[PDB]
Parts: sequence; C-alpha cells; structure tokens
Amino acid sequence: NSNICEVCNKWGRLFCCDTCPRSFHEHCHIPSVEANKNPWSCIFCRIKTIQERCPESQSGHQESEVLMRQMLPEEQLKCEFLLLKVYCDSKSCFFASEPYYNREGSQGPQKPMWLNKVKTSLNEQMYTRVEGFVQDMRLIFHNHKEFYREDKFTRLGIQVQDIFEKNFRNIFAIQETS
Ligand SMILES: [Zn+2]
Ligand SMILES: [Zn+2]
Ligand SMILES: [Zn+2]
Repeated sequence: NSNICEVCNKWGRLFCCDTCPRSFHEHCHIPSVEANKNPWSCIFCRIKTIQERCPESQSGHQESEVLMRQMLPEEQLKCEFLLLKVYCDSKSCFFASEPYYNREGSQGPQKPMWLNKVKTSLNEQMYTRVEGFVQDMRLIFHNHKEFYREDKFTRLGIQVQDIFEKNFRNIFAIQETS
C-alpha cells in the first residue's frame, strides 16, 4: 500500500484499499471510508468493477442522455468518483469551502456553490439525476469566472473546470468529438 493519501498526497491516519495499493484519509475518500468491511475496496476499485462487469458501458454516450440519468447506485458512485477526482487536484482548495465576496467593482453570485456543499448534497442523496450534480459543479467555476472578471485569478476556475470536464468525459464515457 501507498504511504500517502491518494487525494491530498499527505501522510497521516490512512485506510488502505484491499484490492489496490491506494490509501486514504477517512474524509478524503468519497464516500467517507466505511467503518468495518474487511476486505475494503476503494472507489477506484469499485468503478473499475462496473466497467469490467459491463464492458459496453465504455462505448460513447451523448452528454444529454448522461445528464438525464437517475441517480441510481452506479450513477451515484460515478458522481462521487468525479467529485473525488476534482479534490485530487491541489487547486481544488480554492473551491472547497464556503466562499465570500467583497471586491471593489464586483458583486457576489446569486447562488454560491462550493465542493464541500456538493459533497454533502451527494452524501444526503439530494440529487435525483446526474444533471443536478453536474449543474452545481459547473456553477462553482462559472461563479468564479464572473466574480473575478479580469483578475488573473479567474484562471484557477478555468484550470479546475478543465479537470472536472476531462474526468466527466472519462468517467461517463462521453463520445469523443473534434
Ligand atoms: Zn487526504
Ligand atoms: Zn482500490
Ligand atoms: Zn454485460
């Protein structure tokens, strides 16, 4: 097993996966690492098993169809993993916790949004369809672009959105296009 957390790359109190070498802090894993369960398989392993059970699930899909899917267990898992893939990037620190807005020449967004809120919303089964989760994720970066205007800090939103989008296309097997 690895000696650092797969998500935040720090050591500490780690839980080790039984079917791959990854390790996690308790609340870095999504869902939070489960109390008992021996053996325990991490989210990377669980996502791999889905693909292996249904190889055809990797054929291309239309985003419109993906977004309308109900949040049954497999889609819940895939959103959890996509969220985890965003937290894996260190630049997600900017978007994790509840923002506040007081900048000359800018007004705060009408609907603030942040990663820990999406995390809670997933944990509490508040999204009925994939679209709900994706909309809140995209709102995080859209709010940031709008607020920071021409400050070069806007680029952090572009960068972390790019990570989200690449992973969304990968996890949900979106049809590749030019
Ligand atoms: Zn961690
Ligand atoms: Zn694993
Ligand atoms: Zn099959």
